[PDB]
Amino acid sequence: GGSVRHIAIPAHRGLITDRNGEPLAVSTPVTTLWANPKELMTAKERWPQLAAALGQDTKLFADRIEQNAEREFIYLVRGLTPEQGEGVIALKVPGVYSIEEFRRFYPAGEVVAHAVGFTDVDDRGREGIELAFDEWLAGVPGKRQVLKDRRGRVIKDVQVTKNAKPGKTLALSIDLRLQYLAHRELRNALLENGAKAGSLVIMDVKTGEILAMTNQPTYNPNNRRNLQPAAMRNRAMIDVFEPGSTVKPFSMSAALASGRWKPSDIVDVYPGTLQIGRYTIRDVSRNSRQLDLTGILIKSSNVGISKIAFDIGAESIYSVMQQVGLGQDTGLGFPGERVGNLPNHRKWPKAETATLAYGYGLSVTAIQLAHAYAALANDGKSVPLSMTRVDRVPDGVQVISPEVASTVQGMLQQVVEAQGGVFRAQVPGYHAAGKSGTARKVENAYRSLFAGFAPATDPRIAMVVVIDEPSKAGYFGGLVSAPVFSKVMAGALRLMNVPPDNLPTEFEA
Ligand SMILES: *C(=O)[C@@H](NC(=O)/C(=N\OC(C)(C)C(=O)O)c1csc(N)n1)[C@@H]1N=C(C(=O)O)C(=C)CS1
Repeated sequence: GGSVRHIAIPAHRGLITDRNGEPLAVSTPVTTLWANPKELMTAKERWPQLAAALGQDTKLFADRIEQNAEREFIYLVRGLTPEQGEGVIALKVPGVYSIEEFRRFYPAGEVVAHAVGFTDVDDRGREGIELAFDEWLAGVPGKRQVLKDRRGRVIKDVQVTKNAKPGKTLALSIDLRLQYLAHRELRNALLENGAKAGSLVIMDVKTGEILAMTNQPTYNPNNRRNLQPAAMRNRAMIDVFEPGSTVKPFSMSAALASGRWKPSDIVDVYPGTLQIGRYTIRDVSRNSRQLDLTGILIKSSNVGISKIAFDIGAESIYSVMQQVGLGQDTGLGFPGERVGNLPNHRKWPKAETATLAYGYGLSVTAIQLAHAYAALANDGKSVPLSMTRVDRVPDGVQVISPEVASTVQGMLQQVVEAQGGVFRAQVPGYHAAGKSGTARKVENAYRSLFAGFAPATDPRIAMVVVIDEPSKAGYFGGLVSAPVFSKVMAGALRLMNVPPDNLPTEFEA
């Protein structure tokens, strides 16, 4: 008797590690109890003890078997241990079977949840890297021939028709050591400032690798019960924000490349406002008259960068921001990753020219902002982004001339180190460079920004800190986000064994 059939052989999903082999997503065995209701219907006397062993009410269990009597497979319980999936088998109930199946476990939990994502109950990638690289990780199921009786019970294992092929190991660009550091410090900053959310991205300016990518709020992917959908957002890639003052270095790059501006050139920003018809550009610090181009960045003068933009024209500024990737497709293919928006016009009036120049009305992601600062730090050369470990670095694209990029770098080192600058971004033992931003959202709500890189002498790491809606008295990016940059950069440089470059001169010793 019986009918010849073919069942599948599940394939083992590939391991995801960090760049150094630390496990991030591992498919490990769990014991699962299943039943063939067609066989169970022949052993009704065994049902009550089976229900009791499974923690089910006898009536509800009997009803469930009756309501599935025409199926040949139902799950009884999933995710037990081999010891537990034997105490039920010890009842020797016909139609009850125990199997070992592989299910994802995430050893770092909430720390890398947004990057890694997760799989569904069938071990298929559903979010994050698990989805983006599902074909790589999934493998290919096998198949084997069986003989099944009239109730669907496998009577004979005949022969394997096709072997299963396991999925492939995938090493991410993430450095788990930096990820933990970034995760902890971003969390600390949210509580320090009573903020609603935040992101922090760390990039290797030489290889394009995303070394760390963390957000708050986050979630435990090992316990996705009653989860908030907002807690699962990889904000660094799928949320957009106005970068504000953090794009002024790119406006400055266009100014320097125009041949009309040098760093020691002077702009008059008195009295701290500039009327453009019915629109008024305003500075926070309004006790300045003449400022040089570095002072414009140190004071973060919207007036100053606006007058420069009028002189060189918006088109030159738009082109730099486009070339460094702001509002442009990263090409990475992360699920839900946003392109943002760099607004364009046929003709640029003064209002649109100024707002472009100081980052108002633009939409970027944290990844884009970090990649743009990586290109600035890398002497103007943009190495393509990667979420996976890069062994052979692809050729970069020269997006800012090396001379202009070097000059802007030095200016941003002064933003961090000069008198009146963003001193909380200073990294002990190293020269650091960057730019703060503070964006008013549409009571006033704010987004606090800092973007930078280090060491200034030979840049290695670019970093972006975004703090969404700090609720304490402090909200400027130089107060809220810069100290996070300092702590995380200091730890990252130490972990990567980068030599300290802030050493005394011969006369300052
Ligand atoms: C750069 O980001 C500048 N920011 C702004 O002009 C914006 N808002 O300014 C404040 C004072 C927060 C306002 O309430 O108007 C802005 C840009 S895009 C958007 N939606 N709002 C200057 N940046 C800093 C800094 O962090 O370095 C300052 C100290 C002065 S404002």
